[PDB]
Amino acid sequence: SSSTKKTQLQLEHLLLDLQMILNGINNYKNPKLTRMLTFKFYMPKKATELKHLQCLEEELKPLEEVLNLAQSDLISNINVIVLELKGFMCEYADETATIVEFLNRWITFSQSIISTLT
Ligand SMILES: Cc1ccc(C(=O)O)o1
Ligand SMILES: Cc1ccc(C(=O)O)o1
Repeated sequence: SSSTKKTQLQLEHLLLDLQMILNGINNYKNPKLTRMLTFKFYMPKKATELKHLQCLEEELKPLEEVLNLAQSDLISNINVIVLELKGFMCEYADETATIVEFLNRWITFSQSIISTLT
């Protein structure tokens, strides 16, 4: 179906856009990266369905704000995608995580859903 085809394509863009952010952070010099790792992200208790993307949506502004602060367009792609994919009350885990743990969680989420559509 057209909605299924669009969904798979959007998740693929989401996955790659998240990875591109992570790659960029991984390219920070060590002292800068060390400081970036002090920032905390809330994490989904459960993330197995598109509706769970609400847990990502609520952290997109913090994500983009810290990236901007880190430098003294990918987020815009992600914003549209997450909004449209999610179409519910988000449960968060008790413990927060670093930007690296946060991005890896949502990259893994994206691949998991993609693998149910291939
Ligand atoms: C990365 C990629 C190439 C083609 C597709 C797709 O069929 O969604 O995805
Ligand atoms: C991303 C983000 C928002 C707030 C924080 C923090 O105080 O660690 O980190």
